[PDB]
Amino acid sequence: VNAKIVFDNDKVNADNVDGLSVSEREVKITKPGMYTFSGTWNDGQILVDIGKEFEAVLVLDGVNITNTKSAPIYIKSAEKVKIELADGKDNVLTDAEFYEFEDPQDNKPNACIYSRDDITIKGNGNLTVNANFNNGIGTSNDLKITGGNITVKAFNNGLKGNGSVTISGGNIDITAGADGIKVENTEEPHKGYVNITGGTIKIRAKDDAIDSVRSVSINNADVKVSVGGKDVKCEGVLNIAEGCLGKL
Ligand SMILES: [Gd]
Ligand SMILES: [Gd]
Ligand SMILES: [Gd]
Ligand SMILES: [Gd]
Ligand SMILES: [Gd]
Ligand SMILES: [Gd]
Ligand SMILES: [Gd]
Ligand SMILES: [Gd]
Ligand SMILES: [Gd]
Ligand SMILES: [Gd]
Ligand SMILES: [Gd]
Ligand SMILES: [Gd]
Repeated sequence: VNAKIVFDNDKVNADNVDGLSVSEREVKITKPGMYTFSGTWNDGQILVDIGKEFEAVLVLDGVNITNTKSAPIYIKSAEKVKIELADGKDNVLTDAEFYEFEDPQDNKPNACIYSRDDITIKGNGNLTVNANFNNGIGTSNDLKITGGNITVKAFNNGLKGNGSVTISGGNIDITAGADGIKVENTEEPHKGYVNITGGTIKIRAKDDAIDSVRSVSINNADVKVSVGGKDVKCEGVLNIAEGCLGKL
């Protein structure tokens, strides 16, 4: 699939394609493929539920999505979803201060962009994540950022990858009420790690800039921080190259 979706405040112009569904506050994707979004949506959620064997690309091509009850992007199931920031385009995602859970015992989603699965953010374009509820970009598996001009403002943690967080490129600017980057998988093999191999990263955080259980690696990157806690909190191993971690 290769679908185009355009929001104009309270109208949606979408291609008719397999598995795609547009409701009042929901664009639901259930088949693999590419989905390109643009325009302003006053109140909505992009919901991805395509199964653990399938992949999708969400191309943000100048979108401005607010959600008054939940996360603007919720990936319920995928093998992997890639988020692509279109060259020269301003993408803004704003979530609610308190999420409403239709099953009031659920606490997921809990991030402005939340994925139960692998997510990769890539591209030359711009992304601003206004995360009022909890975390900014969150996944129960591995978060990867390979590029983009990415600004996160988070009530809790900026980037949260339970499995891992990898940053190999991009211009990333994080403001967090707790940790800038947080990883917590104590369970799985070769998880619980933060790996920064490129890019420019600025972190202002009331607690730690990077908080990881098993490992933090930094090289060939420019990481500048301002923290209330520690620059790097990690009881595991630290492989940090000199001249990469500094103060903001
Ligand atoms: Gd309504
Ligand atoms: Gd696959
Ligand atoms: Gd598989
Ligand atoms: Gd509100
Ligand atoms: Gd460019
Ligand atoms: Gd309500
Ligand atoms: Gd549920
Ligand atoms: Gd329900
Ligand atoms: Gd998963
Ligand atoms: Gd690039
Ligand atoms: Gd993974
Ligand atoms: Gd922390």
